[PDB]
Amino acid sequence: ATTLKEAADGAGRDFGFALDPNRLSEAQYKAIADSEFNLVVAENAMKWDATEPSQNSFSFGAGDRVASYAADTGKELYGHTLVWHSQLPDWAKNLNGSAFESAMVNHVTKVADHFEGKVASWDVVNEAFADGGGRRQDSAFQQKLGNGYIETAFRAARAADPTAKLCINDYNVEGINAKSNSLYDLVKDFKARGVPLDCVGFQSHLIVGQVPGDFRQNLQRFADLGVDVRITELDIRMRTPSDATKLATQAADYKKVVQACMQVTRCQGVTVWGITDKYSWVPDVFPGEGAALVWDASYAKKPAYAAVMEAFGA
Ligand SMILES: O[C@@H]1[C@@H](O)[C@H](S[C@@H]2CO[C@@H](S[C@@H]3CO[C@@H](S[C@@H]4CO[C@@H](S[C@@H]5CO[C@@H](O)[C@H](O)[C@H]5O)[C@H](O)[C@H]4O)[C@H](O)[C@H]3O)[C@H](O)[C@H]2O)OC[C@H]1O
Repeated sequence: ATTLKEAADGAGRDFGFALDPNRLSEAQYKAIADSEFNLVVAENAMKWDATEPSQNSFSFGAGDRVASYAADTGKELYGHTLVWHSQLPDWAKNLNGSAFESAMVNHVTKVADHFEGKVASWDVVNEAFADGGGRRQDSAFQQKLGNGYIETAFRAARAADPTAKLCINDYNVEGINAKSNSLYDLVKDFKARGVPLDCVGFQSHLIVGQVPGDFRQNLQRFADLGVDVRITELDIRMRTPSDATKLATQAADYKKVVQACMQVTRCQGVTVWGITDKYSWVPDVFPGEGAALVWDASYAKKPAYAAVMEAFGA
């Protein structure tokens, strides 16, 4: 393998990235996008704010640009995300009861129908659970609709798109803990009752030096419920600026995560949350943290690059 794309291809797995379609006009970004990945997800372009800015009025230009990019370069297209408490427009937050449920169902239906036959898998529901266990405590969906909204979203997604793989996605669920246990209970329940659900995403927003040692075991127990598993938003952030020690640890951490996936037969692959540190979400949310991705801010391969290639068995 001369690229991460080749390494993942050879491993029979996906290696993806989070795309900002506006950055496609930056040729270096596009070069790496084109050559290093076999899967793409919209970083923002297919979220509710980006697709339904007013009630039942849709803005698919940006999402279409992502879908077209995937089709033009022969990459799998992963959909993110139909139902999520964040990046939810004020008009939706202002609705209540059945009016709110209807806006959710309509959102799921229209977006899934629009991308049907293009998007292969959806994050139907994103970040439904709470650190420490149970349901998320600051969600419009949880508050207005209660426990049943997850099942409602999945069934609506399947009604719109009979064949797309329908995933639930979350973070801080990589290890076995109260959060991943709650997620596990739901997945088992849905499979038991025949609720449409095909996959589970593990965001893997990790901190350098802190990869859960039970990650493989956790992925395996989910896979054994009869669903596929995927690492969906991998980045491994550090205190900036980087140095040799931090970059070495980060490389080892990337290797650990990719190996965990390689060790689980139903782990579809790994998607990193961006290409270059230049554009990563991390520094804006975590002051003084960053350098979380595989390429630095000048597009140089970091040691993480070799680690990923090695982990895919290249
Ligand atoms: O106006 C919009 C504008 O909002 C966007 S900016 C956009 C914001 O969304 C991000 S994607 C981002 C990916 O991470 C997930 S999970 C995230 C993780 O961090 C937690 S703290 C957590 C605690 O425990 C630690 O050990 C663990 O490692 C930590 O991660 C945080 O609370 C949680 O939210 C996140 O939810 C999600 O927002 C995009 O990349 C940005 O671009 O741009 C478009 C504009 O129109």
